[PDB]
Amino acid sequence: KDAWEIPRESLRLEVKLGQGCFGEVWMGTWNGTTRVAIKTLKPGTMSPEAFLQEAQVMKKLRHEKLVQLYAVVSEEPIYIVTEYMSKGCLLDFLKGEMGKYLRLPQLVDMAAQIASGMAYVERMNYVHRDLRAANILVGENLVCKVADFGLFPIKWTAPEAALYGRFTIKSDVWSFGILLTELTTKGRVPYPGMVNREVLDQVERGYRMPCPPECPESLHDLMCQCWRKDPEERPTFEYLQAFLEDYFTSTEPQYQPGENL
Ligand SMILES: CC(C)(C)c1cc(NC(=O)Nc2ccc(Nc3ncnc4ccccc34)cc2)n(-c2cccc(N)c2)n1
Repeated sequence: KDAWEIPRESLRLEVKLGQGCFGEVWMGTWNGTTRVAIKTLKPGTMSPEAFLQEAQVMKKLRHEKLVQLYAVVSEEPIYIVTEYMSKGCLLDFLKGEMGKYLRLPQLVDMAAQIASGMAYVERMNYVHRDLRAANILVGENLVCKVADFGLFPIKWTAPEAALYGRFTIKSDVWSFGILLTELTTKGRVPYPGMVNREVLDQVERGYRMPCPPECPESLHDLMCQCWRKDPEERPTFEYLQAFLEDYFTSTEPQYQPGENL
C-alpha cells in the first residue's frame, strides 16, 4: 500500500542463500540492474503482521552503517527486499578465505564502523540484544553494516540480560567487547572450552578472557571496560567509535604488522 511497494516482475530471484525457518533468503536483481537480497515468508508458517515487523523497524532505522531496507511486497507470497552485501556475514568472512590476510588495521576499522552503526542505535534509544559477528554484514571495500538475521547466544550476552532479562544498550556494549574478540581471533567462538552454564557462573565469579595471541594490550583494556560488572560504567558507543577511529594515531602509534595481527 505504501511508497516502498514494487511489482514482482522487477524481482529476479536468481541464487538461493539458505532456507530460513519461516521462508528462504535470495540473491537477486531488482529492476534488472540492482543487486538485491530478498527475504521470503512461507505462507501460513507465521502471522503476516509478525513477518512485516522487520520492515517496519528497517523503515524507522536508517544510517550509512545499517542495513538498507529497499522494498517490500506485502501480499502473499510476501517479499522483504534489502541491499545486497557481497561478502555476506562477518563471521563467515573472518574464518574463510579472507581471514588469512586481515590484520589489526583492517579489523579495528571494521570495528570502528560497527560502533558507528551501534552509535546511531544509541541516539535512537533502541536496543539490539543480539549484536555479534553473525549479525554483521560485509560488502565491498570492507564495508560493515549492523543487521539482524532473525537467528541461546548467552556467550555473547551480558549477565544482567542472560540472568534477569535486563536488556540495555549497555548490555549491547558487553556484546561489542565479545565481538572484539571474534574480530581479534578471526571467528573463534568466545570462551573456548566452556559450555554455557560454565561461562555463566564464571563471569559472575569475575572471570574475563585473556588478551588473545598478538592482540595489543590497549585493545584488551578496551574490551574489559565493556565487561564491567556494573552496566553503567561501560563506555558509550560514541566513546568506543572515537576510541577506535583514533586507534593507530592516539593509542598504538608504535604498532608493527605482526604474524597474525
Ligand atoms: C537494523 C536493525 C538492527 C534494526 C534490524 C535489522 C533487521 N533485520 C535484518 O537485518 N534482516 C536481514 C535482512 C537480510 C539479510 N540478509 C542479507 N542482507 C544483505 N546481504 C546479504 C548477503 C548474504 C546473505 C544475506 C544477506 C539478513 C538480515 N531487524 C530485524 C527486526 C525484526 C525481526 C528480524 N528478524 C530482524 N532489525
